Amino acid sequence: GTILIDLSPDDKEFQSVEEEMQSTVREHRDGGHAGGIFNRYNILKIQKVCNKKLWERYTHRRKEVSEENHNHANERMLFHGSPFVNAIIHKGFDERHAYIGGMFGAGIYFAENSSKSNQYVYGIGGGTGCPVHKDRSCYICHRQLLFCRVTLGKSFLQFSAMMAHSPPGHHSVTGRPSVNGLALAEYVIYRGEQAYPEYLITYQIMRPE
Ligand SMILES: CC(C)(C)c1ccc(-c2nc3ccccc3c(=O)[nH]2)cc1
Ligand SMILES: [Zn+2]
Repeated sequence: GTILIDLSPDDKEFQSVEEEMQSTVREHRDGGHAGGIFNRYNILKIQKVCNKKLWERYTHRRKEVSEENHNHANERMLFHGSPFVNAIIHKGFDERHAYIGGMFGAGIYFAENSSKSNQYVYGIGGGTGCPVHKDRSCYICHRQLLFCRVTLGKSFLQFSAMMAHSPPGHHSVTGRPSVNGLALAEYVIYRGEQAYPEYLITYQIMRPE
């Protein structure tokens, strides 16, 4: 049921998504081990992901959450990187896309920092890097990320020193780095229907000059 619609680079929509990508790159405490060494991306393509069934699944859950949270969906646009990006855009998020060993519990994780999600494109810890070169810092191979609509509802705030159920009375967890003041938040949901993979971004990381 999914169709992908290319956005033109001359479109404000493309430009806004690229700006959110580029402006949320940060340095990581692993010195680039997982995601590579880079300060910016080369954006190759941005596609809108259209699936009526997955969209209706998402809005039905958003409505349930919104009503449970006194008419506040607390909806965000957040990044998600995963080796299962192809499966997600076709079948939606589900328990197979959860990070069982994540710090904030076994759920599906999303990032405000695009570079945080970039660390998971090739798997946990960057896996073995790109298929072709086995390089986690590969500047040649094409990567893909999702920029997703995520319903947080009542979110449990967990400060961090950097499929399960939600904390009782909560629909998500907000993981907020308390040591690195330039690190943005990470968010966890425990139901696949609380996210919709709205944009598919194809890119390369760029070698710093
Ligand atoms: C275990 C699998 C391979 C299914 C998996 C594990 C973790 C992520 C994942 N971690 C994240 C952790 C924090 C913030 C964003 C992300 C993110 O963007 N992605 C994706 C897939
Ligand atoms: Zn490569």
